[PDB]
Amino acid sequence: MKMANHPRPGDIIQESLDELNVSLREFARAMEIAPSTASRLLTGKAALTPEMAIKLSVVIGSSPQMWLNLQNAWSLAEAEKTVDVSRLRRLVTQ
Repeated sequence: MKMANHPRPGDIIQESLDELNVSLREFARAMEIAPSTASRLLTGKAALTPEMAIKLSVVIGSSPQMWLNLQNAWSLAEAEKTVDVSRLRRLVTQ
């Protein structure tokens, strides 16, 4: 999968923090999460979960689904490497 148009969830969050002039620990405090948890989220060492999507919607903005959409692109790219659809065919009315 070409990721050219699929930004890293963590990068988008960091980009937002840069525009707001907010530090990692201030972001962590605002999200009521530990600094370590915030770091993993920003660096991508931890996937953006539904729980995090809800918190991000409040603290940063946009909707929980928007944040999950960002993560789905990468989760889909990973799954693609392990899923075999080479023999699958679209079902038609029987």
